[PDB]
Amino acid sequence: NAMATVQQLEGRWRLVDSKGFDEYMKELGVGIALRKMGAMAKPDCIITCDGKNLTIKTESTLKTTQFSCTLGEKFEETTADGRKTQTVCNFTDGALVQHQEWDGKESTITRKLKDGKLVVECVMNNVTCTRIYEKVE
Ligand SMILES: CCCCC/C=C\C/C=C\CCCCCCCC(=O)O
Repeated sequence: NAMATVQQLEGRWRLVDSKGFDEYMKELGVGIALRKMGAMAKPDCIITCDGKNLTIKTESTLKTTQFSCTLGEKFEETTADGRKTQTVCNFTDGALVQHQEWDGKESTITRKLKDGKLVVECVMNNVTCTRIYEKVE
């Protein structure tokens, strides 16, 4: 994915498209009552990366979560759905890669810039979710 800077990902983004998010949440083990609220939301995403210090805010009018970390160093993340995972974030090959592990399970969220839009790609097992954000200018 070329030689992009992580700075190109920085800033405030807004969801404009989502496909397969409900299927992905299912694979995580999220309850219907929760999946309904999750898929219904039009969240913002605020990404800030100072050198290797990464912070991602996931914000909706009802619920807001965030994580902060150092690229390359594992940390305990509390996800929005309530999972406690061992997560490492890396900016590899021009893409922000968030790898999660918990209870013997695995999931990877990959964020890249493409055609000016933030392309978020969530993967667990055979399930792939693709969510598109655009810059809030
Ligand atoms: C009342 C609203 C409550 C909504 C929150 C509840 C459920 C959240 C659902 C599961 C979170 C899955 C984490 C993956 C997020 C990546 C999506 C993205 O980065 O684009």
